[PDB]
Amino acid sequence: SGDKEVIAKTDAGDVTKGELYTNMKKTAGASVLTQLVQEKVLDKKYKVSDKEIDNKLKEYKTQLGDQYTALEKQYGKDYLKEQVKYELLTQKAAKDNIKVTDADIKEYWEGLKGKIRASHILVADKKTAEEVEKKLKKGEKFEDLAKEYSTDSSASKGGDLGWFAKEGQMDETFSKAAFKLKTGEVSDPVKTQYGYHIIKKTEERGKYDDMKKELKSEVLEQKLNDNAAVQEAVQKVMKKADIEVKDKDLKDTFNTS
Amino acid sequence: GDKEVIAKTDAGDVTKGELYTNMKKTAGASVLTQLVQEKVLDKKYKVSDKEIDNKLKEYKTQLGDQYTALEKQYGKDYLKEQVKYELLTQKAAKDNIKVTDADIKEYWEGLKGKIRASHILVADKKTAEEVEKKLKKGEKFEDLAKEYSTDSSASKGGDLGWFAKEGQMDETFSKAAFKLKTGEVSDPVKTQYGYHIIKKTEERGKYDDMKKELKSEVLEQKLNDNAAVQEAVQKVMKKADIEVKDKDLKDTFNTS
Repeated sequence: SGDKEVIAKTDAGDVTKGELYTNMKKTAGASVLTQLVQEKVLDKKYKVSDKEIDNKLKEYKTQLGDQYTALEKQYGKDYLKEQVKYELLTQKAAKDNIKVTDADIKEYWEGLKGKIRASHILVADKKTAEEVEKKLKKGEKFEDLAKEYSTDSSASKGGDLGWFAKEGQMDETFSKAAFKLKTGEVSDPVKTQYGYHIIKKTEERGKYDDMKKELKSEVLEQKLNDNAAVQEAVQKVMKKADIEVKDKDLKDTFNTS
Repeated sequence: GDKEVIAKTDAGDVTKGELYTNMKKTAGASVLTQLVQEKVLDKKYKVSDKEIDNKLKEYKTQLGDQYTALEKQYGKDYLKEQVKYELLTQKAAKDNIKVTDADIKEYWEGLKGKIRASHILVADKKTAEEVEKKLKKGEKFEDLAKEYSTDSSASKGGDLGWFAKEGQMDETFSKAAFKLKTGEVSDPVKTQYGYHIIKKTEERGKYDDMKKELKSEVLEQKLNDNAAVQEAVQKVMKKADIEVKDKDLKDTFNTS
């Protein structure tokens, strides 16, 4: 049969398709069956267009530059699209099925205490920083310049660092300087271990009820980057579907979760 | 054949062929690599059922109760098979890993300020005081470790190998431990794991006196590094003729 197809020839004996299939199944059968079934069920429920696919694909090339071409050559252009489509589907499933309570929001608000949000631009030389300082004053936007100049991972994100307190969660040279700032204010070059920083304090923390709706959006984005929370959501969709595994070895793949 | 239905769904079925295809993209290279290696190595090296059982027993103990779960999911035969594969990769790596003098001097430089110690761990302090009293009669520490110790180190005579002051087992343990001299054995140390009797076996001496002894230690270190093992295994693979006929998996052995 087709299982007799020789995958690899060796002087110590051949590896057949059947051998490959059997051992793959003990190893990866459950996880791949899971993905296959979920992308089928979700693709029928939620709808994802190539418009949507390319957008999250773009975010992936930037985050993963140069190494990208190796994956594109190794796996293929279509297979990557498929993986992206799967993520977008599981994301859509999670948005419809995840619910953040007000306990979660007030819980997020408290924990934002004594915290501030800020962006930064990381560079090597003090003259490079003054180059950027001048481009700012001329009117260029901070987010744009961070993408052009910043060495840090936040460079794609327009330099955003999210929330952080003064105590820890950062270098004391940076955070002291950041916390010294006023809201909306941009700093002068700040020398640190990593280099020179231009910091922009984005917002102070204050009040709940005023701040409620933005924090809800933040809580949700946070639950969307926890894959356990996503799969917890996706699995609800999978139960409501009638999945029947006919292969005994992989039964119970979806039965309980 | 490949049109066999693995899973039925309201959104369409998953076939064997589809499943075969999508596993191949994720896990094909890695599983093909093991299949080829277990064929080639089994042709060269031979593993006895006793060696397999010995490692099988060690895994039962290390994973108490968690073993019988894996035994249920996979089966005894598959487990022995994986154990046989491990033993094969070990034998090949033993023969092919080469420890350089740079490997050893870097290892020696890493023992700077470290100590070697054995311990006997027990649950209750009444048990600890029984062992202390037997020691003074002249009984061997390693023997008493084998008899009383609850820790996995009981088989090595209680040996914990080298460690720094940064509490690797426990900060209460390492503090009590560094307080000792070579040959000195301590009294019971209460911790989360139980009561410990610690005996410091070594200080870091000269490189020349330690050189030959350290070589075996370095090798044992590289045997617990899978990168070092697979690199050595691949030296054995060099002497064999692997020809992958599958288009998608052509570059599986063509390492950079």
